[PDB]
Amino acid sequence: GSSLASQGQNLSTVLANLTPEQQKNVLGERLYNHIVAINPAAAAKVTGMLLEMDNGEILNLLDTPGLLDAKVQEALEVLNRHMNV
Repeated sequence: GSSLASQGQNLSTVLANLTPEQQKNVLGERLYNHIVAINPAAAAKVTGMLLEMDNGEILNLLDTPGLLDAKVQEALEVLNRHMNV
């Protein structure tokens, strides 16, 4: 009756469950910066879109060459001329 399970600080272990949520956020912030100074007219696309079909997959390995390469090219190739998905 008045003897339920002994739970401590469940909420504390709830924040630790936000790894892919926070990471995604940081990635973008740190992303736009890599390209902002390099390819300003793409960062917005690279950061927002980032997770694209092709250029996206690679993104999994946020690198200086690949990323900055498949980011600026793809961003400049498609540009804001986006519409569908």
